[PDB]
Amino acid sequence: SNAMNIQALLSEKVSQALIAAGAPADCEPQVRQSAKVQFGDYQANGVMAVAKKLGMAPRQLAEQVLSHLDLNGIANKVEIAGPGFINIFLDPAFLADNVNRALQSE
Repeated sequence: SNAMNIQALLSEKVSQALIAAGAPADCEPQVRQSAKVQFGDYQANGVMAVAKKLGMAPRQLAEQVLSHLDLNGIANKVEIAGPGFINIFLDPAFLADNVNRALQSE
């Protein structure tokens, strides 16, 4: 009944989906708090570097990562923007629960 670190969780999961799509095991998803509210809560910005190393189009890779990424229960919406940014909008019930877990015992 212990809370997660959301950014670290998203990083782990984007990292795995990148690896399933062909990324090196030590690839960096570059998950950061979204730059603007219209880009969700977090963005994964590391697809373009991976795509280049792998010699492929970054939007093509991004779509591949999404086919491996399962954020049901966690994100209400996962969108691809520009040259393969991944924009993640959290489930409000997930956030509220995670925060209730963190403060449980308060």
